[PDB]
Amino acid sequence: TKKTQLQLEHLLLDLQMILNGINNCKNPKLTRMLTFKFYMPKKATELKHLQCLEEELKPLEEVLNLALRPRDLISNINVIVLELFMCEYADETATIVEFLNRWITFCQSIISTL
Ligand SMILES: *SCCON[C@@H](C(=O)O)c1c[nH]c2ccccc12
Repeated sequence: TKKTQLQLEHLLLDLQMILNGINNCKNPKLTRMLTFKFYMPKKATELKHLQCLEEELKPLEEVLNLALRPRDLISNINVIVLELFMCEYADETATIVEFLNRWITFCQSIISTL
């Protein structure tokens, strides 16, 4: 359980650092990046639901590469998810910002239980 918490936390910082680098951009730039839509998960309250994130990693990276990072934090996160059930996506897509916040919440919400 100890190692889990530490992986989740590392996943947490990874996502927050991406969001931090994002929310620090110039507006016009952030504006374009905010045009790209990400698929959100229907449910997401158990570790098993990290499957939705893993599938959205290549896209995330793809949107990011157009713009931290070189390309290590995405791989940091992937490794975590691959180390930490049909994945169903929600109707309406979202912004890279809302995509991070949604998983940051998820991480914090799992850390709250253990
Ligand atoms: S967080 C905003 C920084 O992103 N980079 C933009 C830029 O270099 O001006 C930029 C340009 N094209 C894209 C495409 C997708 C995301 C950001 C982009």
